[PDB]
Amino acid sequence: RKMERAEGPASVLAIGTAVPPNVVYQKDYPDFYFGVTNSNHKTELKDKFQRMCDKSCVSKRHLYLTEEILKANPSLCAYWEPSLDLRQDIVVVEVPKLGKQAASAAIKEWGQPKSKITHLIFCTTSGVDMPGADWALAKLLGLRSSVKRLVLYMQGCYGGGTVLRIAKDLAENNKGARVLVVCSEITAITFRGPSDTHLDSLVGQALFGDGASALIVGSDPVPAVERAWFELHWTGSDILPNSDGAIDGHLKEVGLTFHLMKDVPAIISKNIGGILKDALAKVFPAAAPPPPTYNDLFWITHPGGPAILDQVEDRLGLRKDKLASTRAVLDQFGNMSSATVLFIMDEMRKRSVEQQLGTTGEGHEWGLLLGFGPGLTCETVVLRSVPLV
Amino acid sequence: RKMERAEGPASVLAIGTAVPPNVVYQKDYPDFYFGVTNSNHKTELKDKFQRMCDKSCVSKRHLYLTEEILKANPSLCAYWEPSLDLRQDIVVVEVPKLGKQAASAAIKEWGQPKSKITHLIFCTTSGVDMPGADWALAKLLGLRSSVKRLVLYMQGCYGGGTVLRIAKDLAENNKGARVLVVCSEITAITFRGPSDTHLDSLVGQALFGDGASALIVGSDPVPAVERAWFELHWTGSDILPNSDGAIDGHLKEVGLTFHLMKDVPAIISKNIGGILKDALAKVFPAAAPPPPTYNDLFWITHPGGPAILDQVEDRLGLRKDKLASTRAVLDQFGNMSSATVLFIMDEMRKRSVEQQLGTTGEGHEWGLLLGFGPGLTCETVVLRSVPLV
Repeated sequence: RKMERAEGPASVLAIGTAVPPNVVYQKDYPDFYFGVTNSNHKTELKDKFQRMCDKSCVSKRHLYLTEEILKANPSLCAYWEPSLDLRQDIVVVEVPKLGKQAASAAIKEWGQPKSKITHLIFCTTSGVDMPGADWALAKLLGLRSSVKRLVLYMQGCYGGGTVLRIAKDLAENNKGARVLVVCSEITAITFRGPSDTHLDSLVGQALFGDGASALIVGSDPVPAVERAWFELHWTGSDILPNSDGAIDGHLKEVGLTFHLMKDVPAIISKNIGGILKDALAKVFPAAAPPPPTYNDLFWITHPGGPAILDQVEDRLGLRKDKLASTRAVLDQFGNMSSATVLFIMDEMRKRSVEQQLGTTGEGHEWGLLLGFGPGLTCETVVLRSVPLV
Repeated sequence: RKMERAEGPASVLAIGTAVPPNVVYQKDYPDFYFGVTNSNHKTELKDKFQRMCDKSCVSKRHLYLTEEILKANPSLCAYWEPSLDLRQDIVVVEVPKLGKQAASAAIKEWGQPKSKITHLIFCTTSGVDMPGADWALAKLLGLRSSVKRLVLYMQGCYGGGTVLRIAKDLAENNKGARVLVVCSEITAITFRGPSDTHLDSLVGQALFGDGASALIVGSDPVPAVERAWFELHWTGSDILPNSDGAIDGHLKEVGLTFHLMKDVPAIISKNIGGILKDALAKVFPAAAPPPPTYNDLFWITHPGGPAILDQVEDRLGLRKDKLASTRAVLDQFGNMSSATVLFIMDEMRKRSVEQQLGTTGEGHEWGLLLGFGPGLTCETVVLRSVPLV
């Protein structure tokens, strides 16, 4: 082997997060949104949106777009006005910048010099460019010029699973590799005024927030030097049946536009049990210990919306505390697309340390990270926690 | 290890290619281009473009865009008219379709049923969508719903190296994995009328062609069942010094636009020697056989333009036959962005079989695949050929 491979499982060695400083509380969002888009006269539409926010299970969100920025760029406040060039000019700069803030936090926690990063995966649904956000982030951080980069554009809400799926193989197949994984999402690419033609875009206006998360992933952590928090053990991807057109997203001259053509919560909740039962059977094969029960796993579930969480919890019979870490991130940050599951991973390990639980996964040994997005694609990662003190 | 890994080097087990049926001969292109864009009056500009075509070392190209299609969509023939939505509507369909033709050829050669494909990498610089070209191709082929997909968008001309870099780790770290790798490029995303404001776009009009290439990549080929053609042994990526802005590409409301701000052939040729010397020192370390000389390697070099090839050949002292396979593909297909190096790989193995040479790499054991693109990024892959009969 001309490139030596690693031995142990790919492991999360650090996690950083970053959000835009400007907060909008959900109780204020209907007035803010319909006010800044000159849409207060659309009284019926505004009451529909109010109900959406009331049921969103989102208390606040961090948003790059401020009233000041929107007032300065009225094509963003319009509905269906040509705006892509303006949106790109924003997010091609701001997405790597936010990712840099998260990456610097992860690197500081990790403790090694930044030149030990050998690989970079940058995932975003906000903007595209050449060179890409991966190159821009490498420049902002001053990574080695020979860092092996990969940019994952237009991924959508399953991308947090995808980056782990890829980072697993990069770390395990390359001795000494240390992979910087960044997911950065900024809703300036999709923000638009309200319309009763496109009630789909209203859902996103209630749920989507901004944020970036960064990991250091590597195999064979140096004893007493690096610290593993979660291990990546099994990965799977599935296109769910009868889901054509469930979630479409098009990059148009008016920006990024989303379309929901099917009952996404019903498709996810109806199919997830068989996916997880299969995954757990592969990880714990009979020939031998049986799979843990769902209530004895920890759960890092992409919170696409509250209905997905409610219907998954109901269909699988999950105890009401299993999705608590997931719901906490949804409540405080909204749906941050691909970045969200890494925020939940951070929330979970932090709660576990603070409450002196016996593992980084809320006291459980094994766990599941799930991403859902266009496809309809389900990304499944089986994780192992690490024991605490 | 909950997912068993493979043992041997990631190997190319099959290669397919596909091009649009419509051919434009370079001798005809100046009249065709300036005629279809209502630009024959721009006499000085047309003579500049004629000289570019005369020096291009491209004899013909395959192009999706025909006179009939251009006549039906005049915004494509204009210069700097809003056109992105139209271009996307085309390439979001035609890029996966062309990739399907190449993938079916590779699968037929491979000989295994298509459901043995476990992973898919789809690389394109032409269009973006959600779900992406990877999903569309999986649908067109009828791959397994659980195929592990990755879409590499807005890569540019280094992408043929990138896909091998990634496919190497997917194949080697997953026992039984068989990776379908597709690069598909269609210039409808960048085609625009001529302007003396943007002489950069004229270069692309002389050189860029359409095409798709597909590989099956896997470790541990089944003896007497699967056939290895090349082995992937070492990979490297470098951002070349003093190359900021050398190649920029922006997805705008007028489509994809390229900008060349530095002497790309000089930057590549001045830096490539140190990159290759380092790579070969890593593959053949002293502690032991010395690296082959450049003339005893086979060369699969992205032909970004004839000046890159001429200056690399001159600076490295390459014998004039070393780049023959590379120049043959440039001559017959033009620069097909990320797909081009896989066409060259196919041309080289086919010539080697036809001429009864002793290896798939023109009789040489070791070789180099080089991609160059925005960054300025250089992707280096050290390859081993396979002995023939």
